[PDB]
Amino acid sequence: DILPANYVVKDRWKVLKKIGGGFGEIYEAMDLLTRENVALKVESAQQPKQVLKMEVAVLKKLQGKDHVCRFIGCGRNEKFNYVVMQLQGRNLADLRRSQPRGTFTLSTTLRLGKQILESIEAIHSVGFLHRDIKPSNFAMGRLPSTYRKCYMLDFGLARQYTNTDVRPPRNVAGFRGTVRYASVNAHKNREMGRHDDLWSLFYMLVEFAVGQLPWRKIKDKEQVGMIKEKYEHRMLLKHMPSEFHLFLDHIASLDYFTKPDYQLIMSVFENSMKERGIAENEAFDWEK
Ligand SMILES: CC(C)(O)C#Cc1ccc2[nH]c3c(c2c1)-c1nc(N)ncc1CCC3
Ligand code: NA
Ligand code: NA
Ligand code: NA
Repeated sequence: DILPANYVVKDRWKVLKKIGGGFGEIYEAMDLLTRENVALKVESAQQPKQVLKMEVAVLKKLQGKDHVCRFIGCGRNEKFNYVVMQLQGRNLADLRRSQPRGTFTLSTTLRLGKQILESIEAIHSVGFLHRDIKPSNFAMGRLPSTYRKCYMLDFGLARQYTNTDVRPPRNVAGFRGTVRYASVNAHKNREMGRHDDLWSLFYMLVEFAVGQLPWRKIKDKEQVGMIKEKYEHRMLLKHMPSEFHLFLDHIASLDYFTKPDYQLIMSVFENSMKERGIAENEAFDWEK
């Protein structure tokens, strides 16, 4: 599936360059019909664990939500599976690292948190957990209408948590997401819930504002789990707005079964902005 420059998919999508890879590969391609560039994500037709089909189903389920890429097309063929979707821009991990001290201002952090919370509530509203919420899976828009909006990417680790509602949890479930942002529950092999996506958001926002997490330099997953289990998470909030204590206590109180109080978390962000005079139309840090 290493497609050369000027390769053309279904007589419509002309590959320009590889822009991601691993699971599968991601290409920037030109849509020969609509004449915009698009993101073209491919999965080898021989690779054993085939998840691109569920990624498409979640992406279709989310069409019409904010912070979701447009679905453009998909196809299954003898060599690879693919999905074509709206192309987005810079991801939040790269944007954070390009900041002079590797931190965002509280204005950018809080306003990003509002959008990421909206994204998470959206995928949960269609019956799925993301299970890999992290800053490289959010990308800012690249159009006049979208450049102040971030977009949720990569449903490859998603799991449906409804049956037809809340699905019976497995007694012990394997963890396969990203260690740095994973909740304690994910580390302890508990079946993941909506609250564990919100834990990842909590950790992301602390890292945005403080610039690091205490276990960042430990790559042993089991060690990181024990560190998080023992860590006094209120220490994470020493230089955060005090409303974040509300967010921490809420998600700490949740189990697999209980619907999060997304509105409570949104009000943490909204109240934090009001206390500080932060306005929704402020420049983001990367805007010059
Ligand atoms: C189908 C779905 C929703 O599950 C997915 C996914 C997806 C997984 C991995 C990815 N890596 C990159 C991207 C990406 C997307 C990416 N995607 C888009 N649309 N624009 C720009 C980029 C930036 C280049 C890096
Ligand atoms: Na043109
Ligand atoms: Na861009
Ligand atoms: Na965009």
